[PDB]
Amino acid sequence: SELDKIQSELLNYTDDTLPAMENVDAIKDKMSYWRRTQFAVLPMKDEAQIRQTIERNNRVQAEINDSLVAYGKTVWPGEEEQTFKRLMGNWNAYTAVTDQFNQTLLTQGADDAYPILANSLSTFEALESDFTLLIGILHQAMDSNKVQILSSVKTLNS
Ligand SMILES: NC(=[NH2+])NCCC[C@@H](N)C(=O)O
Repeated sequence: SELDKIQSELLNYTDDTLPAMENVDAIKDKMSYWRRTQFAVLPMKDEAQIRQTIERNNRVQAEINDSLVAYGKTVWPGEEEQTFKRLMGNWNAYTAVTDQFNQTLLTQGADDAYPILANSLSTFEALESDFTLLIGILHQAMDSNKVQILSSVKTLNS
């Protein structure tokens, strides 16, 4: 039925597309904040406050990771899954860098830790661009959903 088409298009939008977009957006926001806290721990002088912040940053990393893993269970085939797979590769790359940064910040200090982040921009930028492309895919899905919904309501003008 034309009316069930409206309901299903709406349900896909409200219960699949929007939660995807909200989730990826929130993960990107958290990742971006987490990234700045990695630089934020470098001017720090007290080694116990450095330790603390790295622990908190690692907690956020795992949250990001858990959210990514959960989000990857919802991805649709095609460009999104492909993009998400790439993102997970760059995420693992970046968390490998991050674990090296943390190990180096905890051991040698910010002077020797800062280059890990500074020289690994291509690793982080690739991660960022995967989020951007993923957000682009979901933005496209949202607008395509809205077009579908608006289209399916044409039956009510009959
Ligand atoms: N759920 C998810 N992670 N991806 C699919 C989101 C867009 C899909 N509902 C659509 O194209 O309508």
